[PDB]
Amino acid sequence: SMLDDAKARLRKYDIGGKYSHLPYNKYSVLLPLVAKEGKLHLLFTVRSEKLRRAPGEVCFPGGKRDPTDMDDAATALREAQEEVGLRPHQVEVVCCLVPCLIDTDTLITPFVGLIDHNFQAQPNPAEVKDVFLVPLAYFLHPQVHDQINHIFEYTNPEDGVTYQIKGMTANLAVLVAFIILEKKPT
Ligand SMILES: O=C(Cc1ccccc1)Nc1ccon1
Repeated sequence: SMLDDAKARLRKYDIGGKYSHLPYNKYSVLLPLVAKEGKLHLLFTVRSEKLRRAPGEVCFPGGKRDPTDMDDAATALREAQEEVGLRPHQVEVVCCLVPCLIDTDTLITPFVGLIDHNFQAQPNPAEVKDVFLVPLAYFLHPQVHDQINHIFEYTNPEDGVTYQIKGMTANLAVLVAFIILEKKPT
């Protein structure tokens, strides 16, 4: 099936806990996969305008590890619950992808999660201005704008709203799209 095929592809790229004990300032992100209308989508947040760093930017749910977290996956799930109301029973964490090194002292670990079809986002307005879906196949043929570095513009056909996706967020979306959709029969 579509979902069994996606999980099987994703498991081949799982690094597991290999880099998780290293002495960095630690953050985790959740790459949330949603199945609608017979296709896979990624769920994104728009950060509240009130926030100190990167107000109004498109991001994945996530944040800083705290002492309560049993592991890096737990960080991603705690932050996702706080930000968009995603409960643990509504997500299956399938794997841990390549971590992102930044600032010389910081390691950001991404986890891909399959999201339950009965989940409905409840944006917490102190942290998140908006939540939206992009079809995973978009990241194979994105509408690119050069700012000089590459920015994706996605327009939601439901309402005509345009979102800008860039940086680590755009990079990870492309990675997930390649892993799941490369070399598939029609
Ligand atoms: O902050 C994140 C993810 C993140 C954290 C740290 C480093 C890179 C990415 N997601 C949010 C926060 C509010 O709305 N979305």
